[PDB]
Amino acid sequence: PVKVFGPAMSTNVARVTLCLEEVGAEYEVVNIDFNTMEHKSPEHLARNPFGQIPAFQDGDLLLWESRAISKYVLRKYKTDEVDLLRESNLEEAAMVDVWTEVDAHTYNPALSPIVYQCLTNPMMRGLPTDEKVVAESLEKLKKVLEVYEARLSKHSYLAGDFVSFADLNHFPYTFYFMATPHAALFDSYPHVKAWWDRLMARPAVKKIAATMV
Amino acid sequence: PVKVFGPAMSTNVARVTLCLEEVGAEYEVVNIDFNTMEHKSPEHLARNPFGQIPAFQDGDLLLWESRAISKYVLRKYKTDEVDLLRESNLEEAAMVDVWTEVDAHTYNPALSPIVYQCLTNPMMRGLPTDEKVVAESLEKLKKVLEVYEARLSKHSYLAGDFVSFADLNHFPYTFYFMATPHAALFDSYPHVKAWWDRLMARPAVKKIAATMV
Ligand SMILES: N[C@@H](CCC(=O)N[C@@H](CS)C(=O)NCC(=O)O)C(=O)O
Ligand SMILES: N[C@@H](CCC(=O)N[C@@H](CS)C(=O)NCC(=O)O)C(=O)O
Repeated sequence: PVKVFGPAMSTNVARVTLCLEEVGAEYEVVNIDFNTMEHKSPEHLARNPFGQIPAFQDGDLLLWESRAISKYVLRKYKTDEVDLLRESNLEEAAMVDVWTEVDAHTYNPALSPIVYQCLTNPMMRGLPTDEKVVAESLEKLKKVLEVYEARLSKHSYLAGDFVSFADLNHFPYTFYFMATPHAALFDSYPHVKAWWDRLMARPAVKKIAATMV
Repeated sequence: PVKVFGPAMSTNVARVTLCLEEVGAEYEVVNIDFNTMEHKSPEHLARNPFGQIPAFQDGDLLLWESRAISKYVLRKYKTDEVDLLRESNLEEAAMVDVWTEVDAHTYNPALSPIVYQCLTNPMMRGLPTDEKVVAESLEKLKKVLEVYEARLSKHSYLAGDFVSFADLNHFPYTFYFMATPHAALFDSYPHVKAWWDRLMARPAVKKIAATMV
């Protein structure tokens, strides 16, 4: 098998987790304890020089950074009935690259603060939640989902009329947003709600969402 | 040719600019004025729905997000004497993916604040610079370049013993860091200084660094 280092709870781990469950590869999730500073430990720095989760072992190959790990997985285990990067078609490719990078640079940075603040703060590491920061991040996110509604009224998926890495990347952080009080926000954006429910009801996503409780 | 929308001054534009000058493709840089809010204008939203620079036109193909644009360019114009993504070798590939994503998630976020604050603030948009934020970002960056020195003592480039996209990604923001008072920081990190000067003295980089003044 291949080894994935981090808690399953973790969103950046779920990212990699899912990409394996979509490509029906055999894998083990070796946990890492944050309370024990296991991720700063010397065993882990031999995987990730920056001592963050997740990392990845394929025999004598050692990989960090959830999106580089995911590409690598998807390229390696490419069936004809599962090409979620579309490297054959150069233009389909570009439109997975573009919505992969909307998640990392536009969507996640507007959404991730509402989770952390409404959820990681109180549930983990029990500090309070900042009205100032949740309120701002919502407005920021409302005007971002205006573009998603537009795109997801023309296409069934961000990339085109097919599931891609770009769809999957949006799964882990969005899944935790769905447990905040503000999860009814997506109701107001029906074509995005539609695309959500389409993702939620894949077999692979149905599995991994087990591993997030 | 192909059209790249944004000021050449711009770092995310330089990213795309360079990738074309490395692959000897024919291109025009159509400018966009920030003072006139040209990037929020309706012509531009037809390129980038989020009304940020840069965007990209290859005939009837419209692309945003400097790193997705760059992949697309590099894949498209792939000679045998210029494969800066290494998609043939799956493992070389992964090690361009990993250091591409170190720039976006670890390096840039520690370095970009020292530029913006020491340079964009006073030079552009004339507000002051925050000691609190420059001081912190340096410490953050010193412990990041400790990993770069280690990696660049084993290999000549981040990826392996070859120039890659991962090397190029580090160019634009680092080039502006080189004009702050703190540019002598890299002196303390000789193998990184070495790798810098190796990049600085390519023909393509020698051109694009013209287009950043
Ligand atoms: N953005 C990176 C890293 C994600 C990340 O930093 N993970 C967190 C999980 S809570 C972590 O390890 N934080 C602890 C630390 O960075 O010290 C990726 O692509 O995986
Ligand atoms: N990170 C994105 C976008 C970079 C970006 O946001 N560019 C700036 C250049 S100053 C911009 O357009 N800022 C104005 C705005 O976003 O409103 C990429 O991969 O190109």
